[PDB]
Amino acid sequence: ESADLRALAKHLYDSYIKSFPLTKAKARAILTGKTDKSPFVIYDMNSLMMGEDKIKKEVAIRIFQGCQFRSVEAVQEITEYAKSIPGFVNLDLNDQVTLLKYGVHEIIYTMLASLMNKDGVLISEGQGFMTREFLKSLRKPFGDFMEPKFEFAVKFNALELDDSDLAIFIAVIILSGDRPGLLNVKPIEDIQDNLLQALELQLKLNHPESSQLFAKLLQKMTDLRQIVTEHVQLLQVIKKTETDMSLHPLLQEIYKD
Amino acid sequence: ESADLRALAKHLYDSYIKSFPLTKAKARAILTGKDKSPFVIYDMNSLMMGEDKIEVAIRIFQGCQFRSVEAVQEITEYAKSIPGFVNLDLNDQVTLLKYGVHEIIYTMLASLMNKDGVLISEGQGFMTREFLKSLRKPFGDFMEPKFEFAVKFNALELDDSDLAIFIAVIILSGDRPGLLNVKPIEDIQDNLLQALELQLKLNHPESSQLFAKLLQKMTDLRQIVTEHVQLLQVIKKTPLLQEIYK
Ligand SMILES: CC/C=C\C/C=C\C/C=C\C/C=C\C/C=C\CC#CC(=O)CCCC(=O)O
Ligand SMILES: CC/C=C\C/C=C\C/C=C\C/C=C\C/C=C\CC#CC(=O)CCCC(=O)O
Ligand SMILES: CC/C=C\C/C=C\C/C=C\C/C=C\C/C=C\CC#CC(=O)CCCC(=O)O
Repeated sequence: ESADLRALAKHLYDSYIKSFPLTKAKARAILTGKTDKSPFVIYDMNSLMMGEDKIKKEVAIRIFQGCQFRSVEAVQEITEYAKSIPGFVNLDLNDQVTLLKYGVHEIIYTMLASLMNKDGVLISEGQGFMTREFLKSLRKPFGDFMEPKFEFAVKFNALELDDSDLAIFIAVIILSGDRPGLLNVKPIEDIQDNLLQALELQLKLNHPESSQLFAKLLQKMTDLRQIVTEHVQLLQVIKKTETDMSLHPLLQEIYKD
Repeated sequence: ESADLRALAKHLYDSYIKSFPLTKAKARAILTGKDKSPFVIYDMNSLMMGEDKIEVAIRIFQGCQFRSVEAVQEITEYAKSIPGFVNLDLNDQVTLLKYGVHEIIYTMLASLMNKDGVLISEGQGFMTREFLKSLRKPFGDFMEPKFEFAVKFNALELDDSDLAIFIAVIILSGDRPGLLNVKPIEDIQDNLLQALELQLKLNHPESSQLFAKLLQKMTDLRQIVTEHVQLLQVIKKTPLLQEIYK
C-alpha cells in the first residue's frame, strides 16, 4: 500500500525536522538571499579574525578543530534521528552501534551538501559562510580536507532534493545490511526494503519530471563511500604530522574500523 | 456529544493496541496464568541461565535502559495518533514527549508488575521483586519505589481501554517547561479528560470517583520520576552506546 509508504515518509520527515536544527530549506534561503538571515563571510585571515566578533592555537588547526567539534554534534543529531527510524531501536544493540559507526559519516557528507554551493559552506548554524577558496588556501595537509566535499556537493545538489526526500534517503543509508561485522543482516534488510519503497514513491510523487531520480540517488552512495575513505587517509596523515593535535574520542571510535 | 467522546476513546484504544506489543490484558494473563510460563529470574544462576534462554547489577540497569529507549519509540508513535497532537508546534511536540515519556514508562510498567515481580523480554521472563531488591547499592533501591507505586496503581483495576486515554492525558500536559503555545494543548487535554471521565463511568459504574483517584495518581507518578532522576545523577558517579541512550 502506497498509503503506508506515505505515512512512513511523513513520520521520517517530521523526525528529521525535529532532529536537525538547520535544514536544507533554511540553508538555501540563507545562501540565496531570501536581509534578515544574511551570513558574515570568511574569505581570509582578517575576515576570520573578524568573524569571532559577530559569529559563534593555530588557524588551520583552529578551523579543523572546529569541524571536528561540529562533526560530533552532527553525530549526536544523526544518532537521535536514527532512533526514530521504525525498527532501529529493536535491533541487536551491537548492530545498532555498527550501523551508526559506518553510516554517520556518509550521512554527514550528504547533509553537508545542503549547506554548500560552489563558492562556500555555511558555518555556525548558518550565521557564517566560509569560502571554498579560503579553505583551499590552508597549509598542507589541511588545504584539501574540504575540496572533495565541495565536488560531491555541487553534483549532489544538481539532483535538487528537498528535506522530505533527504529524510528518507538518510534512513536508507543507515539501514544497510552490508555493513561489516553485522550479526543479523536479515532484520536490517527488511527495514531498508520498506524505506527503499518509501523513498521510491516519495521521489515519484515529489519529482514526477525527474527521470530515474531514484536510481540516480542510489548511485550517489558510491560517491559518499569514496569521500569517507579518502577522508580517513587524510586523517592518518594528520595524526602523524600533528602529534600535538587532539582528536575527539567519539570520532576516534568511529574511525577505528 | 457523548458519541464524540466514545469515538475518541475507541480511536485511542485501537492506536494503543497497534503501538504497544505487550498489553496489560496479555500481561495479566501471564502473571495470573493462561501459554508457556515465563522463565523466572530469582537469582544469579537464574539470570545467567535467562540470558541463554532468552557486574550483574550494571548489566540489569543497562537492560532497563535499552528497553526504555524502545518504549520511547512506541510512545512517540502512539502520541501521533492523538487528535490535535501533530498539528501542534513542532518544538511543543518534542517538549511534551521529552517530559511525558518517563511518567508513561512507569504507568505502563505497573501493567507488567505484581507485588512479587516484573515481566521482562516482552513477557518471556519474570524477574522477581526480591532479586531486584537484593542488588548492591544504589541499584537495589531503583526498582522498589516503582513496585510500590504499581501495587497502589493496579488496585484501581484499569484495563487497556482506560489506560489508552490516561496515557494521552499525560502527554498533553500544559505545564511542561518550555512550551510555546499552551492553549491548544490544554484544549486537547480538556477533551481527552472528558473522554476519560465518560470511559471510566461506563467501564466502571461501581467504582465511585475512579476518575479523581486516577488523576491523584499523577502526584505519585511525578514523584517517582523526580526520584528516578535523582538516583540517575548518583549513578553517573560510578561511546556510540552512550549517545543512543543519552
Ligand atoms: C566557526 C565554525 C566552526 C566550525 C567549522 C569551521 C570551519 C570548517 C570549515 C568548513 C566546514 C563546514 C562546516 C563544519 C562542519 C563540517 C565540515 C567538516 C567536514 C569534515 O572535514 C569532517 C571533519 C571532522 C574531523 O575533524 O574529523
Ligand atoms: C560551530 C560549528 C561550525 C559550523 C557548523 C555549525 C552548524 C552547522 C549548521 C547546522 C547544523 C544543524 C543541522 C543540519 C544538519 C546537518 C547538516 C550539516 C552540517 C554541518 O554543519 C557540517 C558538519 C559535517 C561534517 O562535520 O563533516
Ligand atoms: C534488555 C533490553 C530490554 C528488553 C528487550 C526488548 C524488548 C522486550 C520487551 C520488554 C522487556 C522489558 C525489560 C527487560 C529489561 C530490563 C527490565 C527493566 C525494566 C523493564 O522491564 C522495562 C520497562 C519499560 C516498559 O515496559 O515500559
